[PDB]
Amino acid sequence: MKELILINTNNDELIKKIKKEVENQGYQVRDVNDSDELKKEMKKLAEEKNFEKILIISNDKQLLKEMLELISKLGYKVFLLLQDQDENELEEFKRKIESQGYEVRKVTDDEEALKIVREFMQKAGSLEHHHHHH
Repeated sequence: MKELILINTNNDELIKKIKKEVENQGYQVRDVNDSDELKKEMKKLAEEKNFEKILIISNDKQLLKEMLELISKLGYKVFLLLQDQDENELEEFKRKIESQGYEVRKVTDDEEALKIVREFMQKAGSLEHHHHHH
Protein backbone atom coordinates (compact mmCIF):
# COMPACT_ATOMS: atom_id res chain seq x y z
CA MET A 1 0.00 0.00 0.00
CA LYS A 2 1.10 3.61 -0.81
CA GLU A 3 -0.56 6.92 0.23
CA LEU A 4 -0.60 10.22 -1.75
CA ILE A 5 -1.17 13.60 0.01
CA LEU A 6 -1.58 16.67 -2.27
CA ILE A 7 -0.77 20.11 -0.74
CA ASN A 8 -2.07 23.32 -2.40
CA THR A 9 -0.19 26.48 -1.35
CA ASN A 10 0.98 29.60 -3.27
CA ASN A 11 3.11 30.59 -0.23
CA ASP A 12 6.74 29.86 -1.41
CA GLU A 13 8.11 30.09 2.14
CA LEU A 14 5.54 27.52 3.44
CA ILE A 15 6.38 25.08 0.54
CA LYS A 16 10.01 24.90 1.86
CA LYS A 17 8.79 24.58 5.54
CA ILE A 18 6.62 21.59 4.46
CA LYS A 19 9.64 19.97 2.68
CA LYS A 20 11.62 20.22 5.98
CA GLU A 21 8.74 18.47 7.88
CA VAL A 22 8.45 15.76 5.16
CA GLU A 23 12.25 15.09 5.34
CA ASN A 24 11.89 14.86 9.20
CA GLN A 25 9.18 12.18 8.75
CA GLY A 26 11.06 10.44 5.89
CA TYR A 27 8.35 10.91 3.19
CA GLN A 28 9.25 11.61 -0.48
CA VAL A 29 8.88 15.31 -1.59
CA ARG A 30 7.91 15.82 -5.30
CA ASP A 31 6.98 19.29 -6.70
CA VAL A 32 4.39 19.71 -9.50
CA ASN A 33 4.04 23.23 -11.07
CA ASP A 34 3.37 22.04 -14.67
CA SER A 35 0.66 19.89 -16.38
CA ASP A 36 3.19 17.49 -18.04
CA GLU A 37 5.16 16.93 -14.77
CA LEU A 38 2.12 15.41 -12.92
CA LYS A 39 1.47 12.66 -15.57
CA LYS A 40 5.20 11.72 -15.38
CA GLU A 41 4.93 11.44 -11.55
CA MET A 42 1.73 9.26 -11.67
CA LYS A 43 3.72 6.61 -13.66
CA LYS A 44 6.80 6.79 -11.32
CA LEU A 45 4.44 6.08 -8.35
CA ALA A 46 2.83 3.11 -10.21
CA GLU A 47 6.20 1.61 -11.33
CA GLU A 48 7.79 1.84 -7.83
CA LYS A 49 5.68 -0.01 -5.16
CA ASN A 50 7.80 -1.03 -2.13
CA PHE A 51 9.15 2.24 -0.71
CA GLU A 52 7.93 5.28 1.31
CA LYS A 53 4.57 7.05 0.59
CA ILE A 54 4.81 10.31 -1.43
CA LEU A 55 3.85 13.93 -0.64
CA ILE A 56 3.02 16.06 -3.75
CA ILE A 57 3.09 19.92 -3.49
CA SER A 58 1.40 22.15 -6.13
CA ASN A 59 0.10 25.76 -6.47
CA ASP A 60 -2.47 25.10 -9.27
CA LYS A 61 -5.92 23.45 -8.74
CA GLN A 62 -6.34 22.13 -12.34
CA LEU A 63 -3.24 19.91 -11.78
CA LEU A 64 -4.46 18.57 -8.38
CA LYS A 65 -7.97 17.88 -9.74
CA GLU A 66 -6.41 15.55 -12.40
CA MET A 67 -4.23 13.70 -9.79
CA LEU A 68 -7.24 13.14 -7.36
CA GLU A 69 -8.80 11.04 -10.20
CA LEU A 70 -5.49 9.54 -11.56
CA ILE A 71 -4.24 8.25 -8.14
CA SER A 72 -7.84 6.96 -7.56
CA LYS A 73 -7.34 4.80 -10.76
CA LEU A 74 -3.77 3.81 -9.66
CA GLY A 75 -5.36 2.40 -6.46
CA TYR A 76 -3.81 4.46 -3.64
CA LYS A 77 -5.01 6.50 -0.63
CA VAL A 78 -5.92 9.96 -1.93
CA PHE A 79 -5.66 12.91 0.51
CA LEU A 80 -5.98 16.68 -0.22
CA LEU A 81 -4.89 19.63 1.97
CA LEU A 82 -5.17 23.26 0.78
CA GLN A 83 -4.29 26.74 2.15
CA ASP A 84 -3.95 30.15 0.46
CA GLN A 85 -4.27 33.94 0.98
CA ASP A 86 -7.68 33.72 -0.82
CA GLU A 87 -10.14 31.90 1.56
CA ASN A 88 -12.90 32.29 -1.13
CA GLU A 89 -10.72 30.32 -3.60
CA LEU A 90 -10.10 27.55 -1.03
CA GLU A 91 -13.81 26.91 -0.16
CA GLU A 92 -15.10 26.99 -3.82
CA PHE A 93 -12.54 24.31 -4.89
CA LYS A 94 -13.02 22.22 -1.68
CA ARG A 95 -16.89 21.95 -1.92
CA LYS A 96 -16.48 20.43 -5.45
CA ILE A 97 -13.90 17.89 -4.14
CA GLU A 98 -16.38 16.97 -1.30
CA SER A 99 -19.00 16.48 -4.10
CA GLN A 100 -16.39 14.10 -5.68
CA GLY A 101 -16.28 12.40 -2.20
CA TYR A 102 -12.59 12.98 -1.29
CA GLU A 103 -10.94 13.75 2.08
CA VAL A 104 -10.01 17.44 1.59
CA ARG A 105 -8.81 19.82 4.36
CA LYS A 106 -8.95 23.66 4.32
CA VAL A 107 -6.92 26.08 6.49
CA THR A 108 -6.03 29.82 6.52
CA ASP A 109 -2.76 29.85 8.54
CA ASP A 110 0.33 28.00 7.24
CA GLU A 111 0.80 26.53 10.80
CA GLU A 112 -2.51 24.59 10.53
CA ALA A 113 -1.34 23.04 7.22
CA LEU A 114 1.92 21.90 8.95
CA LYS A 115 -0.18 20.30 11.76
CA ILE A 116 -2.26 18.28 9.20
CA VAL A 117 0.98 17.29 7.31
CA ARG A 118 2.22 15.73 10.64
CA GLU A 119 -1.32 14.31 11.41
CA PHE A 120 -1.29 12.52 8.01
CA MET A 121 2.00 10.77 8.97
CA GLN A 122 0.05 8.60 11.55
CA LYS A 123 -3.48 8.83 9.94
CA ALA A 124 -2.09 7.38 6.66
CA GLY A 125 -1.37 4.11 8.54
CA SER A 126 -5.09 3.21 8.59
CA LEU A 127 -6.53 -0.33 8.71
CA GLU A 128 -7.00 -0.54 4.89
CA HIS A 129 -9.79 -3.11 4.65
CA HIS A 130 -8.75 -4.07 1.06
CA HIS A 131 -12.22 -5.57 0.28
CA HIS A 132 -13.21 -1.91 0.69
CA HIS A 133 -16.96 -2.22 -0.13
CA HIS A 134 -17.70 -3.97 3.23
